[PDB]
Amino acid sequence: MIKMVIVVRSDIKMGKGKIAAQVAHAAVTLVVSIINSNNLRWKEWLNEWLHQGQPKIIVKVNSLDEIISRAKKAETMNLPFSIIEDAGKTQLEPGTITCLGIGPAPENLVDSITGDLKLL
Amino acid sequence: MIKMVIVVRSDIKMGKGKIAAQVAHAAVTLVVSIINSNNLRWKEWLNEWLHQGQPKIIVKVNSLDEIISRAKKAETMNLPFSIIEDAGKTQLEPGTITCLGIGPAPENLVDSITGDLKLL
Repeated sequence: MIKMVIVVRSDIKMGKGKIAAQVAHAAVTLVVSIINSNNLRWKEWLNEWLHQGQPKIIVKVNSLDEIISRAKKAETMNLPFSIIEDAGKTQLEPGTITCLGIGPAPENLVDSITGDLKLL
Repeated sequence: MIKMVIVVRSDIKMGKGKIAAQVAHAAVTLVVSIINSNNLRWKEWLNEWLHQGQPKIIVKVNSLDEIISRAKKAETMNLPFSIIEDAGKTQLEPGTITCLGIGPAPENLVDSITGDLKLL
């Protein structure tokens, strides 16, 4: 199964409405970046993901370093990823990294990155 | 200003992660549907929306009837819209309507449909 995983930071303050917007931001940025790419593998995974109902896994981490660690993992393995920063319209200061999107891609491939995280 | 609004049902039990997943589902479905359409106006709005930072307004309604009412208004106004239903992997029964996505579209068109709703 092909899946998309979004890693959300738990150490910053975000209401459920805020969290939903950030996760949606991560997902849209990933999809658009893939469509605008010339990476055939990524496009194949995206098409399958859509056919499978857009399965998503929303997990969390309690530090910025844990997000950077996983983004580097995704990058090294040539997987699609998106680092989302706040637009600073509310509490949070603009530029604050809120979450990381990865995929869509084979879930076992993605698990070699986020298989140890707790669900949000 | 172009905006996307996602109307979430508050009368059904959904936790933080569930809500985030449903909202991301509405957002991605909207974007993909616009990219694959033959609607130039919609595509222009989508492009402007991305350039503007993908602003999203997440509001709530307390009944399914309200969701259908707003979907009807979106449809009559020829705006992109998406009715999202649960995959039934958790508490909720599959097929349960969880939220409605509208847009991206000019702020005034979107607000004429959801401007009276409370933020989630």
